[PDB]
Amino acid sequence: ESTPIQQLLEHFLRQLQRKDPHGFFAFPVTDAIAPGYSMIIKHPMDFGTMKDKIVANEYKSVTEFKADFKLMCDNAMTYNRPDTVYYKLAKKILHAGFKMMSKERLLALKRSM
Ligand SMILES: CC(=O)c1cc(-c2cc(C(=O)NC3CC3)ccc2C)c2ncccn12
Repeated sequence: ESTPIQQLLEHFLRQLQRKDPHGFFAFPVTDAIAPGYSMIIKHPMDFGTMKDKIVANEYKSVTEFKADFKLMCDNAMTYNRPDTVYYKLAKKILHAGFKMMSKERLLALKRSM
């Protein structure tokens, strides 16, 4: 049993995860691999958490999903230095997400529904 919003959100999530083939954004960051992480990042987010929220139907809208996506990227851009693979990849993901879930993109989608 799934719903149209769940299917749409699963599509966006799958498209974004394709940009992170190594799964750096797939699971929560621990302090053991990222020293100090929990002291600097107060609201952690990752793709796996987002997938669980989709499954539990916790997102009422694409706006709420976008907010978690944005948090995940902002966290990575705040914690990691600009030279790192994690920072760079966060910028890539974020740009892809802005393109995919922009207001004009969502308008065109609404037109077709
Ligand atoms: C998003 C973020 O800030 C982040 C993600 C990771 C991460 C890395 C690996 C890994 O396999 N790394 C080896 C290739 C070098 C696995 C799982 C995670 C969560 C990470 N590690 C250190 C500092 C920041 N991060």
